[PDB]
Amino acid sequence: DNSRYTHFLTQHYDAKPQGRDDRYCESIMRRRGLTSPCKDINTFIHGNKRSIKAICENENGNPHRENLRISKSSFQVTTCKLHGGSPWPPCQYRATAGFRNVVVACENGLPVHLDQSIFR
Repeated sequence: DNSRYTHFLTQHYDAKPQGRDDRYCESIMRRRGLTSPCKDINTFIHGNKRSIKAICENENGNPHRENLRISKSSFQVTTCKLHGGSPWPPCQYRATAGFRNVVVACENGLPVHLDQSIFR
């Protein structure tokens, strides 16, 4: 069963963004189905998939907290943060581009959860 890995990619992977601005967030959050209701915070990892999967092995990860894993490499990321009063669309997002390691949970060598706490 690789459905959670697939869902992880949908929610948290975007290989090649250009401008990672507010409009980038507002578009990709719609495109990936994260706007009913508006997700309060969501981060996308850029670059290749193989580096992300590698966090699940010694190659690019260490154990972290309770059964999570933290990457050794740094990733280009973009965090989309909801603003405005309402939980419901249209969903306005503020983009914050960043470059650091990421925390995930892995199952059968595949990432299945991104820990959003490090981007808050």
